[PDB]
Amino acid sequence: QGGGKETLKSINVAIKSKIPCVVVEGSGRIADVIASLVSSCVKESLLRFLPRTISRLSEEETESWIKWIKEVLESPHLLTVIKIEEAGDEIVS
Amino acid sequence: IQFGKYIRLSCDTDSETLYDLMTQHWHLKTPNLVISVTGGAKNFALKPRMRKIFSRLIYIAQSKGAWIFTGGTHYGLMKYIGEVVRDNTISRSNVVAIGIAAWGMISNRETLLARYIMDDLKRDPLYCLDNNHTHLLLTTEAKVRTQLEKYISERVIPESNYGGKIPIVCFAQGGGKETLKSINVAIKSKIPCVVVEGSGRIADVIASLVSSCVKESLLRFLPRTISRLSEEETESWIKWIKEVLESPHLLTVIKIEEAGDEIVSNAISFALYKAFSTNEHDRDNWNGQLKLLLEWNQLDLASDEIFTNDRNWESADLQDVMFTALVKDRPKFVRLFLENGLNLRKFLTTEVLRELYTNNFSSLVFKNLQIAKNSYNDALLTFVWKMVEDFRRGRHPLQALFIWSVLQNKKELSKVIWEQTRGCTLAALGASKLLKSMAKVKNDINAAGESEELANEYETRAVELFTECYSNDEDLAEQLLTYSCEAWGGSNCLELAVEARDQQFIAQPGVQNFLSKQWYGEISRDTKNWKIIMCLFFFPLIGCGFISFRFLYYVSFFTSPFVVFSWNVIFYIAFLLLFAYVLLMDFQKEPTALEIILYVLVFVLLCDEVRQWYMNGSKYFSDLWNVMDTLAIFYFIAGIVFRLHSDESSWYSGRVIFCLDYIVFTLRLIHIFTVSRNLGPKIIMLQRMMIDVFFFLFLFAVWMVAFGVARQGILREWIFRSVIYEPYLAMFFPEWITIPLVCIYMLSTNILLVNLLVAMFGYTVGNNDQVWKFQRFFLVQEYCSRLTIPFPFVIFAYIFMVNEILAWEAVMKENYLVKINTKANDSSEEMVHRFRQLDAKLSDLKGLLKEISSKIK
Amino acid sequence: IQFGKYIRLSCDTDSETLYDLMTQHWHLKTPNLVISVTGGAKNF
Ligand SMILES: CC(C)CCC[C@@H](C)[C@H]1CC[C@H]2[C@@H]3CC=C4C[C@@H](OC(=O)CCC(=O)O)CC[C@]4(C)[C@H]3CC[C@]12C
Ligand SMILES: FC(F)(F)c1ccccc1-c1cc(C(F)(F)F)c2[nH]c(C3=NOC4(CCCCC4)C3)nc2c1
Ligand SMILES: CCCCCCCCCCC
Ligand SMILES: CCCCCCCCCCC
Ligand code: NA
Ligand code: NA
Repeated sequence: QGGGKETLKSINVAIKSKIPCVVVEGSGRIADVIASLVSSCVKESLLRFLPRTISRLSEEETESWIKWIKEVLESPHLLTVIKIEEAGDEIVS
Repeated sequence: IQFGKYIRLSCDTDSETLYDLMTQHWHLKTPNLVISVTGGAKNFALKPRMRKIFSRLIYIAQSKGAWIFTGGTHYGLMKYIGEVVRDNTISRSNVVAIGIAAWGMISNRETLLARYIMDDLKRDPLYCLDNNHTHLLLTTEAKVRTQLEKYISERVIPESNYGGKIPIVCFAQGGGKETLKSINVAIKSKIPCVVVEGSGRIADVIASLVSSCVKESLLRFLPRTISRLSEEETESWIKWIKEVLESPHLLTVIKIEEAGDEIVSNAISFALYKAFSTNEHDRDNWNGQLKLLLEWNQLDLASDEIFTNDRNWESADLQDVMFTALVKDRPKFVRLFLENGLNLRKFLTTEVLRELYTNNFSSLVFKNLQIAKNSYNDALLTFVWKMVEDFRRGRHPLQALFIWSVLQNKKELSKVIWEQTRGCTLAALGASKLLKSMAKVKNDINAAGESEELANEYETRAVELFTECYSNDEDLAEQLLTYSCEAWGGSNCLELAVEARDQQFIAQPGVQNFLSKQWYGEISRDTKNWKIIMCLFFFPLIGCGFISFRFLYYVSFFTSPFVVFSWNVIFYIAFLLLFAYVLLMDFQKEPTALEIILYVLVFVLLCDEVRQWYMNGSKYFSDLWNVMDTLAIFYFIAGIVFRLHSDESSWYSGRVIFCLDYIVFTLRLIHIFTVSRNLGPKIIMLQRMMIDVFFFLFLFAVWMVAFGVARQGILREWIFRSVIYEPYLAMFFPEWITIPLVCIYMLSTNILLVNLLVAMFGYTVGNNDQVWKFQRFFLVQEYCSRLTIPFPFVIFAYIFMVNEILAWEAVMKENYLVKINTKANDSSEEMVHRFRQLDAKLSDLKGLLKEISSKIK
Repeated sequence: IQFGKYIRLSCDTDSETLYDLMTQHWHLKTPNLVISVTGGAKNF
């Protein structure tokens, strides 16, 4: 859950090195740009949830971020979302 | 002016000292300034919805201290706006309603307390001035107004809560060219924001747009307007609406779907937020947007747009933002600042607390403390009134803030700080004890009526938290009961629930099981009753495998309060059989050695009870049967000194005093039997019926005295020995007087009979499992406090006298706080979030139907 | 450590006996293993 380059990098090394599964949530910056995707329309949703992040890191680093989200949607089975609609228990289990 | 101030003006007035007229020779400045635009419309559909929107607006204007610029005429809205202003000054929740009129359109004129005539509002097109506006400045009017609002929007204040900028908002509803012109001069000259509504003509043509499709909607809401004004003026109207949609951020709509409160304060604060945000000289400023969204109650806008992890605060700068979140009573924002990080113990320094009890403690509540401390005093109130006076004359800091919120009846602010306290089932009872002391103060029924319910909310919070605590570990929750609190008030949760008469905390099965653990002592329950009694008469049955104590077994048996009480009843009967054997067979002339035994057996009955003249407070003397025990022992000792007198008239009278003392020693045994059997739901029926028969026997004795005066006055210091005694011994000429004498007895009976029947039935009138279980807990607690050692060996103890649970209770609070909110899903069962969750899904269908007509045309 | 265990390590550590450190001289093995990722965000 939540944003930052470091949590978006660690989902990649989770899915792509070997293949253990990943659970994401419905609140955060990087957590919701991968929850919205379940192109540059990646970057369209990316400045929806974290617009004040793109103003600092480079465009040669903005290209890697759209690249990074491309290697988590290659394996859509290793992604489970905890949508905000589940307003109860059972939801983590 | 007298139907109020007046100033004549032409349109080209001056250079900004008109505002300095309003603030130097006149009233105070402004943290807000609403303007209203409706024109001189004599017709106004004053719906009850429109009544709420423009009564909340005047309520907001006094909640912030605003001016209201309106046309100062007596028509419709601007007449109603004046009436809510005089309603607000009458209700006294001041507000300034400055009227802006033409001076060429008014009806009458008086130039110099001027008199104005509100004669009648006929067919003459001249306008009548309004009577309820506090100030009046006199379409001639729409430049001197618009230049003033274009002055004060730029007037930089040194206070500067909204970038300085004296917050302007334009409140617009209804139709006409004049209200559509004034929105333009609002948005385009300088840029103060505009709020529109969902009812009106011009109000809805701008509410529909959030081309000639402008004119399509324009004849939807005002078709009979276009038939009069020119097409060279219809072109300007579509032009005019084009300069309000160039700035779509300075427009907030009050949609008809918002069928509740918050809606005027939501719209003004959202319009003031965009004019702060879209200025962009403030988008880097997270702090000015916070205090703006905290002065108003916009919790959701502060959570979504200030705490995002895109802005980077780091929660140590949030100190003065938290102090104003406390003193303005913003309970949702003190919760938001702790959720996003704030060490509340670090923030609460001792000079912050004395800043809170001096400046921010209300003088009315502090007045009711003196009526509470001096009139209904307790051990907690003497602590708290001292604790208030220590701060006002200038360590558990989280409970100093919690007492501050609880004293002022801040209902939702105190429940935010209660979840931060360490001993929180004790702070809930300590609040319930404190608030029930303030609810005793009859200086104000409304203040005492809400401290009474806040006490019942904190008693229920202590019930549900301890039921959570007892269900997880019994042995840990019972340590939490007797926690000596490090001077919360110097009390347990168990003491503080029984001073407060907190019957719901005491009737709960965790507390009632703790007392049954206390009364059985180290002897377990589930053994049997007769299994313990047969170990009293048989000493070696304790060491046998016969009870279940969960030598050291013998001292744990004979110090349990069940055994000590059963011994003190068995020994009391053996005292009464010895007192009957001495009084009949013995008692010759000298104090026989068996009677010397009785002289020390009442002395150990005496020293046990002057021991109960400690823990005393003169509570013991209002028990109505415990005063019989001293007067049974004092009557015994008076019967001793009449034995040692050697006179046969005094020795025999010494026996008579002993024989009459045998009954009150047996009446005490009968009283012990009647309370221990009726321990159970009849202990409320008992001891209320027992004081009811003491009143009836008092009224029977008053009648028996008056029957003696009628008896002795009919017949022939002697009177006291004959007017009192002989009427009882009598229950052991006719002139015509029987015409009232049976009517004496028909009136003597029916006032003693009714008092007897009131005694049988008066327990019924005036929860009865909680009313019982408090009293069953009350009575058993004093005996467990009454020196649990066998009676003849009480003197051998009397003359011989001469925070990991708080961490455990904290984790039980978090499990309890989740169980509140996960049970508030029946509140979320409604269609509040469920309504447009799927209208969002068809707006996605609208969002993909964007794609269809993009290329068919 | 006292404010708990501590081990100093550089990044190129060893061949999998770090896990065998955790299970032979140390606690029990795992029927599950959750990992959490939020970074050093001081704001949450
Ligand atoms: C012929 C004489 C000398 C021997 C008869 C023995 C009784 C006079 C004694 C032994 C058993 C005693 C009883 C043992 C158990 C009962 C019920 C017991 O019930 C409770 O504990 C109250 C419940 C509560 O406190 O919650 C209170 C004491 C009492 C009345 C005692 C009253 C006097 C008793 C009957
Ligand atoms: F029994 C009882 F009420 F059902 C009872 C039931 C359960 C727990 C305690 C009691 C109880 C209550 C009181 C009282 F509430 F009244 F204080 C008692 N008082 C005595 C006395 N023993 O010696 C004295 C008698 C002879 C003269 C000197 C004093 C007093 N025993 C009590 C037991
Ligand atoms: C409520 C149980 C009462 C049992 C009384 C037993 C009396 C035992 C007397 C032994 C001499
Ligand atoms: C003077 C006698 C009047 C009639 C007395 C009857 C009263 C009965 C009371 C029974 C409780
Ligand atoms: Na009578
Ligand atoms: Na009678």
